[PDB]
Amino acid sequence: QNNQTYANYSAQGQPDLYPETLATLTLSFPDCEHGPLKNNLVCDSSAGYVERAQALISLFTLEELILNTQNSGPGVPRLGLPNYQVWNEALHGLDRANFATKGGQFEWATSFPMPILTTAALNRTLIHQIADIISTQARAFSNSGRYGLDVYAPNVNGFRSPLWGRGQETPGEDAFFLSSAYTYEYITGIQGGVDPEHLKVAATVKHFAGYDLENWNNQSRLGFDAIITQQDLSEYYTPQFLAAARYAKSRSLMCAYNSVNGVPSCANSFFLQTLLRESWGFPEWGYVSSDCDAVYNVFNPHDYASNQSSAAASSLRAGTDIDCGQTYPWHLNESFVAGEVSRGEIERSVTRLYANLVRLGYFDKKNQYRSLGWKDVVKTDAWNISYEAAVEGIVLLKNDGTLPLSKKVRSIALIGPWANATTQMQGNYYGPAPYLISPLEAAKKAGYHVNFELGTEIAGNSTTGFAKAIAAAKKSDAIIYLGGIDNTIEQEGADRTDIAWPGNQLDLIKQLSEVGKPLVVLQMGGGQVDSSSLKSNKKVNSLVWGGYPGQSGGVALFDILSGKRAPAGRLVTTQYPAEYVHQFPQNDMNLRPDGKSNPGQTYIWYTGKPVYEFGSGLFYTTFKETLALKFNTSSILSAPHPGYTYSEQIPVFTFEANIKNSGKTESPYTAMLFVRTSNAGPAPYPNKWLVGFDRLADIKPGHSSKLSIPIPVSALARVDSHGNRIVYPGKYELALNTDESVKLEFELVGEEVTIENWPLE
Ligand SMILES: *[C@@H]1O[C@H](CO)[C@@H](O[C@@H]2O[C@H](CO)[C@@H](O[C@@H]3O[C@H](CO[C@H]4O[C@H](CO)[C@@H](O)[C@H](O[C@H]5O[C@H](CO)[C@@H](O)[C@H](O)[C@@H]5O)[C@@H]4O)[C@@H](O)[C@H](O[C@H]4O[C@H](CO)[C@@H](O)[C@H](O)[C@@H]4O[C@H]4O[C@H](CO)[C@@H](O)[C@H](O)[C@@H]4O)[C@@H]3O)[C@H](O)[C@H]2NC(C)=O)[C@H](O)[C@H]1NC(C)=O
Ligand SMILES: *[C@@H]1O[C@H](CO)[C@@H](O[C@@H]2O[C@H](CO)[C@@H](O[C@@H]3O[C@H](CO)[C@@H](O)[C@H](O[C@H]4O[C@H](CO)[C@@H](O)[C@H](O)[C@@H]4O[C@H]4O[C@H](CO)[C@@H](O)[C@H](O)[C@@H]4O)[C@@H]3O)[C@H](O)[C@H]2NC(C)=O)[C@H](O)[C@H]1NC(C)=O
Ligand SMILES: *[C@@H]1O[C@H](CO)[C@@H](O[C@@H]2O[C@H](CO)[C@@H](O)[C@H](O)[C@H]2NC(C)=O)[C@H](O)[C@H]1NC(C)=O
Ligand SMILES: *[C@@H]1O[C@H](CO)[C@@H](O[C@@H]2O[C@H](CO)[C@@H](O)[C@H](O)[C@H]2NC(C)=O)[C@H](O)[C@H]1NC(C)=O
Ligand SMILES: *[C@@H]1O[C@H](CO)[C@@H](O)[C@H](O)[C@H]1NC(C)=O
Ligand SMILES: *[C@@H]1O[C@H](CO)[C@@H](O)[C@H](O)[C@H]1NC(C)=O
Ligand SMILES: *[C@@H]1O[C@H](CO)[C@@H](O)[C@H](O)[C@H]1NC(C)=O
Ligand SMILES: *[C@@H]1O[C@H](CO)[C@@H](O)[C@H](O)[C@H]1NC(C)=O
Ligand SMILES: [Zn+2]
Ligand SMILES: [Zn+2]
Ligand SMILES: [Zn+2]
Ligand SMILES: [Zn+2]
Ligand SMILES: [Zn+2]
Ligand SMILES: [Zn+2]
Ligand SMILES: [Zn+2]
Ligand SMILES: [Zn+2]
Ligand SMILES: [Zn+2]
Ligand SMILES: [Zn+2]
Repeated sequence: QNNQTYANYSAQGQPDLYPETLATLTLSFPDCEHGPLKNNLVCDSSAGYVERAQALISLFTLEELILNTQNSGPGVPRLGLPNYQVWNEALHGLDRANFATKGGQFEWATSFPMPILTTAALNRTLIHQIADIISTQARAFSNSGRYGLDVYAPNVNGFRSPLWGRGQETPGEDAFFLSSAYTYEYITGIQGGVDPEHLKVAATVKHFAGYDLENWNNQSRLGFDAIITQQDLSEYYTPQFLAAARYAKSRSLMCAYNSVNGVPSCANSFFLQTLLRESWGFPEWGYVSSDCDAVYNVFNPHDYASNQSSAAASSLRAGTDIDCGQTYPWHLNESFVAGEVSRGEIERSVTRLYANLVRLGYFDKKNQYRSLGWKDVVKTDAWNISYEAAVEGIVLLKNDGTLPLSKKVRSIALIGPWANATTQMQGNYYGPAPYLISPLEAAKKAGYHVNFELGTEIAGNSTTGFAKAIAAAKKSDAIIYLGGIDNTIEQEGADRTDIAWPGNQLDLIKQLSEVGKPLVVLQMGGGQVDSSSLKSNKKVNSLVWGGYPGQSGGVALFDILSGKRAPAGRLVTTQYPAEYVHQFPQNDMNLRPDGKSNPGQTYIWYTGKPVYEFGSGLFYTTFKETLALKFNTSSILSAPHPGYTYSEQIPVFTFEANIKNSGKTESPYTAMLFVRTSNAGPAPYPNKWLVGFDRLADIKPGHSSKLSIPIPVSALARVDSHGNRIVYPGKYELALNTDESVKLEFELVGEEVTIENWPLE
């Protein structure tokens, strides 16, 4: 929009936003005791939140309403109503806050691992706690004028194509179960429960819907025209948004840049009204924000509206309330003149925003969250949940016993482009951290003598650094190589063009494997890279996926490597062979194989051979898993369901297994539980799909713990060609983990039961 020369938004991965959209405002609170609003109902803390917002909006001029439909809302100075910023980031810690540059207070916020790594922990309680800490820190900043009260998080699109520049931001490739679980825990942590009266921070689940590429084949996200079947929309592209609106009761949602089936998401009433509000029960006074600036893109480049004013009117009437951008505040005035919008329509959207702000305590100085301050940031940071999340999520992919490092390992050759990682560890959407502990610093802190060499860049073809790296390996007891990908490889606005290791890293690794020393390789980054040559090289003793491990990443990594902590992470995406992305267009949105070039996408449908499967992870001990059936689903749905708000949450039954530590090392345990059928519902039948996961506390040698994974009705439903969610009679089989240590067949009997009627059109 703010391009100085010709810009082709069909190709260009980044928008040209106005400085107004991008501005860092100084925030404050209305003075409800003494300011111009003191006798208006909005300042009456005993009045209802809607009535309060309505009384406030009645005081605005039309121009003031229109100007306050943008993310950088100017407020209304004459009313003592401050500017308020809707655009705040919280993906894995606060970002876009007005951070102080000196003086101690507000110089930083906790930098958690990227969500891709946190999710690998398979710990729901962990995700909820991170979100609770993020929202506490958000409130502390808000109370000093340095951050807003709603956040553009979580990013929950499925990580479908493995080259997506932003898959690092997500809970992985399993949109239905794993992503939806993250969605619920995160949103309830941000908001302070399930739609509490006193909202803590408003979540903004994103990006709705069909967005999962930046610019593959030079087709920018900004003008991307996704073609998606109703079945896939229901089954893969939206179930996490159902979970956000229905279960978590997200107060906000962000519509995506792309069109789906010809209609830009922010101008898509089928999405924003029919699905979101009518089908999934998104709060009546919840509000939708556009992406920055998806409303502009309705016009340029989608050409769904012929100008900015018509783009603004179309979006507003479709159900987009707030524009992250300048299209609303600078062109809805023309819409009103042209008769395309009413003042009622504009008032509804601003009232929606302000109704949330009332719920958030924006007008109530005695609100329970208005007293959190800098010491709350300091205290919650000191809990070290960022460290805990990385330690829990790190994934052991290959091991022969080299890990954990024996006490006979005194010196290490620490080599590679991640070896001294600081800012690399933070991924993207990060603010300043209290500290950044590199693997190098942590290795020295752990007692090892460290021979450190860069070896090679992430993406070089210079071999300049190889000789010193090999020399160091020769001098040391063990070799720890840290490399892989980072945000120079995968980022917003620019997808990867391949899913191989970048540069000449694999060459250096191969040469290190020929020195005759123990070799541990750490593959870092959010997307996966093809480690087939490492899997197959006997001289690569260990392989760890370490993601983006946050502020304490170095210590998390080395605590695992030294065995101070024992790993239990499992992969949350498939590690595909490199050729996969060349086999078929990555913007084919169809999940299922098509008997042509599309081999099936994600672990659910892929017909090829992953290098490492979704769900892969090893332990420092061995576990002996043992089991500890006909179900009529119409009957199961006939019973009361105390403890469950929605009937589709009721367990059909609970899978129970005994998990015995049959090895010598105390270790936590993780499990993914998958189900298969070859006769229930429509063909083709998937490989399998995830229906449950859990993580169990440390199990000592010789000890056992019960794994209990309920199998909810919703998890057994399949999706028909119309998008309806139906539980079908037939034969099913559960399998515990990628190693399928336990299997359990069961039958569903009786009639088909409808769980969701997918609305037409
Ligand atoms: C799935 O994820 C969840 C959620 O993240 C994991 O559970 C978390 O586990 C972490 C790490 O073990 C716990 O962190 C520790 O929390 C301490 C504070 O908790 C206590 O107070 C709070 C606030 O009132 C209570 O809520 C807690 O009670 C609840 O939780 C406990 C379990 O923790 C249950 O038993 C209860 O029933 C409650 O449900 C507790 O009472 C916090 O002090 C501690 O931080 C110190 O320790 C770490 C590591 O040692 C240091 O890095 C850090 O700097 C702190 O050290 C300071 O203090 C020590 C004093 O001991 C000094 O020696 C130091 O010098 C320094 O000053 C740590 O953050 C977390 O509480 C817990 N969360 C929840 C919600 O339960 C699960 O384990 C995980 N599950 C699996 C299977 O993996
Ligand atoms: C559990 O929580 C506690 C409480 O927060 C954590 O304890 C804090 O740990 C941090 C990090 O170790 C520590 O911060 C250091 O304080 C030192 C002394 O004041 C500083 O010298 C040091 O600064 C260096 O590191 C920064 C990056 O982190 C750099 O930006 C800075 O420029 C300094 O870097 C120099 O040194 C490094 C390595 O020595 C070198 O690579 C550079 O070249 C450069 O020369 C840190 O700020 C806090 O003091 C701790 N706070 C308290 C109260 O103890 C603890 O880490 C958590 N535990 C886990 C496992 O996460
Ligand atoms: C609709 O509103 C926009 C924004 O207020 C108006 O654009 C401004 O016009 C004023 C007065 O001519 C200029 O001085 C400003 O520079 C413009 N601001 C921006 C950001 O462009 C626009 O004139 C209004 N359109 C109509 C038809 O009323
Ligand atoms: C590892 O990385 C850190 C952070 O990039 C480097 O620390 C910097 O070191 C120089 C002096 O050598 C200081 O002037 C900077 O202020 C440091 N930056 C920070 C953020 O602390 C460090 O030099 C690197 N170490 C190696 C061996 O490459
Ligand atoms: C910005 O790009 C658009 C095409 O997307 C073009 O029509 C417009 O003139 C450009 N603006 C400037 C100042 O070059
Ligand atoms: C703009 O980008 C699209 C997508 O890459 C491309 O097909 C088209 O040819 C480009 N148009 C111009 C005028 O360069
Ligand atoms: C996309 O465009 C870029 C920049 O012009 C170019 O370097 C690249 O070759 C193009 N990619 C494809 C697949 O056409
Ligand atoms: C399943 O349950 C329903 C309602 O409880 C019952 O009417 C029906 O006969 C049952 N079907 C079978 C096959 O048991
Ligand atoms: Zn007074
Ligand atoms: Zn006052
Ligand atoms: Zn909670
Ligand atoms: Zn409708
Ligand atoms: Zn389009
Ligand atoms: Zn089009
Ligand atoms: Zn205009
Ligand atoms: Zn940022
Ligand atoms: Zn123990
Ligand atoms: Zn015991």
